[PDB]
Amino acid sequence: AILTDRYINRGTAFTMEERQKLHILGRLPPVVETLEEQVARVYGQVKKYEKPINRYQHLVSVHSTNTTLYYATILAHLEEMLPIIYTPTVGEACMEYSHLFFRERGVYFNRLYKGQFRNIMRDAGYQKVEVVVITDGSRILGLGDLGSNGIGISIGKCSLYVAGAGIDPRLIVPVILDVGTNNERYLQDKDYLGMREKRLGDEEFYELLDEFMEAASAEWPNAVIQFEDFSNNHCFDIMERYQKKYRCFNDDIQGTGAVIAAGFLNAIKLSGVSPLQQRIVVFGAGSAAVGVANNIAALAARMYKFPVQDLVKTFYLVDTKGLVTTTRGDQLAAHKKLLARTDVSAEDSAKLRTLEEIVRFVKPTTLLGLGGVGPAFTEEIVKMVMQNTERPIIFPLSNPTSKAEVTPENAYKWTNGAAIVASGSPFPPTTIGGKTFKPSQGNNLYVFPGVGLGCALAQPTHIPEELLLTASESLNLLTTEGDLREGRLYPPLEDIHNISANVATDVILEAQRMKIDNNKKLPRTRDELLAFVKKAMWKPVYSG
Amino acid sequence: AILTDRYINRGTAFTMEERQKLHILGRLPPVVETLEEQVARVYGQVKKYEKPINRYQHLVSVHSTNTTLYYATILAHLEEMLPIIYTPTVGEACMEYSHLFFRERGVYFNRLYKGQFRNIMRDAGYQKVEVVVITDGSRILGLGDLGSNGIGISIGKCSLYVAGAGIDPRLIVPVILDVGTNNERYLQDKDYLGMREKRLGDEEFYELLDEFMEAASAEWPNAVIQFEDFSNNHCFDIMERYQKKYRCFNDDIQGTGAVIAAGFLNAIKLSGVSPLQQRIVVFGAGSAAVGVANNIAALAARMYKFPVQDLVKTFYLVDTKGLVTTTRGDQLAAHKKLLARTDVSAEDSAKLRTLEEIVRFVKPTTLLGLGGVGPAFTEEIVKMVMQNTERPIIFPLSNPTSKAEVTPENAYKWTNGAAIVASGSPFPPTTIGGKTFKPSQGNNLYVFPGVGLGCALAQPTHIPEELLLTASESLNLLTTEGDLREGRLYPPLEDIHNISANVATDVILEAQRMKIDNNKKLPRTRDELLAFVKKAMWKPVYSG
Ligand SMILES: COc1ccc(NS(=O)(=O)c2cccc(NC(=O)c3cc(F)cc(F)c3)c2)c(F)c1
Ligand SMILES: COc1ccc(NS(=O)(=O)c2cccc(NC(=O)c3cc(F)cc(F)c3)c2)c(F)c1
Repeated sequence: AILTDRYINRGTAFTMEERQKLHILGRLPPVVETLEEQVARVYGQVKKYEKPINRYQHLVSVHSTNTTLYYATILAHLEEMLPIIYTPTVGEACMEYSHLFFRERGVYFNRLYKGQFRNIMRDAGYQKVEVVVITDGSRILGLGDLGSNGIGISIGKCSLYVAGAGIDPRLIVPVILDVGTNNERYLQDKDYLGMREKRLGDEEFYELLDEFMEAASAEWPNAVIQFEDFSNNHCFDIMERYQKKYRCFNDDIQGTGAVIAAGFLNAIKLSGVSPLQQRIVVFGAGSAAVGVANNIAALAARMYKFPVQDLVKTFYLVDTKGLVTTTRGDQLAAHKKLLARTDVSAEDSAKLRTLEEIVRFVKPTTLLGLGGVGPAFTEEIVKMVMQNTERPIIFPLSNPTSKAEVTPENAYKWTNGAAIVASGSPFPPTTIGGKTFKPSQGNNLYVFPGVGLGCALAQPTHIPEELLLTASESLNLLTTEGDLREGRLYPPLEDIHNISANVATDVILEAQRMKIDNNKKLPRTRDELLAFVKKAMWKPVYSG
Repeated sequence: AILTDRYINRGTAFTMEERQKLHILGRLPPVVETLEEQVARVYGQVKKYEKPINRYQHLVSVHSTNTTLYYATILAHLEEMLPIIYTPTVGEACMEYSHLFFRERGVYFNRLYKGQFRNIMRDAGYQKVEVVVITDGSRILGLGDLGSNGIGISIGKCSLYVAGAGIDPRLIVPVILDVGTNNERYLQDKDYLGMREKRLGDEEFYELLDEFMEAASAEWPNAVIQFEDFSNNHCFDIMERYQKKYRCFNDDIQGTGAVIAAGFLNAIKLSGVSPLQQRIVVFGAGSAAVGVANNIAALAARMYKFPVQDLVKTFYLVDTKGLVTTTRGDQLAAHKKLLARTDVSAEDSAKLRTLEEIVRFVKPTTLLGLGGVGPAFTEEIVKMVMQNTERPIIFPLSNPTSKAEVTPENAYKWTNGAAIVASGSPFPPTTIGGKTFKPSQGNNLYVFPGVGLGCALAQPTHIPEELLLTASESLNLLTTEGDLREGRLYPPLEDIHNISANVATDVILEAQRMKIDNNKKLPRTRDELLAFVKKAMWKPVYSG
């Protein structure tokens, strides 16, 4: 019976004497293993499988039998497991293997349960819930509507809070708000188990998501609510609607920008071109891309007290028409007006349409790739940036690797190793003339876990932009002299527990300064708080 | 919590009103399905996977979440699921994916636990256990020693008692007696969890298996003990040691022969060549092959009261030297002397070495393939049998299909549809000149489940050869006039519950006649007993 409880089961780690005492002698094969030995064994069982999706299926089975062993395996092989346990494998599992999520602790909402949301939460019988991940399966990148099968996205994200910040796996809740699906295959699929209708309109959407926030705030009062993988028609509006009234954030919007800003300011430090001397092409002019630019400006203003207006003038925003300027004779979308050039004539605007001529005119020191239109950063463009700086900063952030603006390999080759590169995705190192270069991956894992752990300990009334900026700065400052010497823009991913504890500490101190913190038991000075935060984290080791 | 109990979990079959009452509204996606709908959905999830081993892995996951749904899926698609849930996929799962068995209810014995066997059984906390499958992983066919990974063979076989005869899945126990392994890969594999030593010698082997039988007889007194997949050096000796003192049998030896005999007597009925007019080449002279011949003789003697001596003279036994005769000038192994020809000269014996000349001399009406040396039944041999009978009986029983003596397709083609064929393995039908022929598969599933259900109800003191013969005859008699008209040698496999109930009834009546039955509550007349046996079977339907 202890064997059948995944939270306390140790499998072959139960000693002979423990097996005799627990009456489980003969329920296990005779070999006794340490946790490290069980991890090496699982890692081999995983690499037996060739397909990401079968590796995932194997790890799901470990998770349902031995939760400690699962999280211990992830933490020993984090960089390699991350693309299997979340993006992009988790989406493929949701889309075509949703049965992998059936036995997990999801909470399912829909219009049929209108007015019962709070009873459904009370009935789940969870104690002091710390983190709730919710999706409607609409997808941030707008591809492959998963409807009800979105529950797997919430399950995978909840697992990254546990692995990344030692949120107790008993105190995380994955939610699907099923407001229907526009997935035509699913609408006609006899085996789709969700609401078989097109996505509700906005008024009914917000009636249900309002009830969910109010029910969660009453029944899970200690929880952080994190919006995952909501489509662009809703994700920005959801934060505007809830950010002040509930303890909530959106990792896709706020996490991404905090991690990219941290990495970019370290690229500036390495580049020899100080923040006010940077000329930054922002290739892509969506709301997300502009939010990342603004996050960069906000962090450089916090860390260096340059006037934010002067930081904004380092940005050269490029949409599908070309360089965004006040003189090019169109009515600009609201988000584009802030970053619009005021220093460019109508006549020059007309000659600044293709990325190549924009780069030749602007003479940038940085290329930020947020475009999602393939390999726009060509050899010619990259060799033009080498004319403006000894250390071109090149960030191909468009997902997946096929949408990327340039490969890190070409960035390094074309610059003879001078390029400073951050990627959305992991890449193998590149060796040029005996010298090795590897891009810095700005993974969202750097920030959301520590925001979750900080907000779980501090119990703030809400999560204002100040806490995200603090988490951005905290992450920047964790890149050591030694990391920076080796060209790293972030502390190492494998150190995620120490990263999360430090992000959490800084978030807590910021909540304490703003007096929005509801937990008065916490220390109020950084050294003592950091020790207290570390002690509070759940660890994937056998404890009893 | 009801959802997390695989025995009572109904998943999406819980109605809306049931979900509200059980407080699980919002723990499931909103679609409500019947069991039949859940089965169709699972069957599609299974056929999504291309590889037998991934289909198995999928079915294992269903089994660990919803036991009723698992057994309902097997019974709806039995013929197609059988090669996935047992031979040959179960062996490949044991050999390379033993982690699939970790979460199942195995009991593990080894020399380290000597003298504790009964405490290990008492600690398992099972109530009125009916069926125990035990293996040591040595393998009947002597290939791929699995050691401790043999537990998966016991697990799969236990599952066939539940599916086949409605043994309650709570009342079956899979056992591995780990007496070491001769698998060199495993002896050197850091991840082998069993006893890391060569197989114990016979004296220590029997010390441990003795303690197991005595402990099982005391702690699981109502159980049938069935030996599965033991190597030829032990399997015959084990039955000789235990058959009278304990309630036990070996499916590989006794099950096989009872099913082959049933099918062969139906082939005789269809062939127009009555039992005393049959001339049977037994291609293969191992103990198993001779036991099958003797099972045939024993059944024809029971059903027809021909003198058994006259039935024995229909057999022409062929070993690696050639036709087994009293005059060929070697000292015959004991098992070969009974079937030795007394009517063949030393001079003819010398000219009867190759199967071709043996067939030309003997002029057989039947070829029994138990040889395990590939496709020995050639076009020439098959067309020679067409000279001796209008309906050649051709049974290629050697496993797997590559060791088989002939394909059913060639048997039918070469005889223009006249051949009466039984196979070890399923084959697709063959169409010749617009007429369709399909071989009869003599699956062991026809007999062991009903022997298990009969011995579970009757609680006989032991399982004498009389009960196996009765089960053989019972199975023969279940092939209806209609089945026989269509060329079927066995009732249909999909009817396995009715088959098992009828086999069980006949086994019980035989135990009652021999006064070895310990359960006095049972009816003693066939019609009333059969109704009572049917009522007692566990059914894979939702009941509460
Ligand atoms: C893919 O799933 C995996 C699960 C566990 C492990 N490793 S392990 O070391 O946890 C282990 C090793 C071998 C056997 C057990 N057995 C059990 O945990 C067990 C549980 C039960 F609920 C009832 C039971 F009888 C026995 C565990 C694994 F590598 C894969
Ligand atoms: C491969 O495994 C399968 C398992 C179940 C089904 N079908 S089903 O109809 O049983 C079903 C359908 C959808 C969801 C649930 N959920 C649960 O059974 C469940 C259990 C728990 F222990 C806790 C929990 F919160 C929920 C079940 C399946 F096709 C595959």
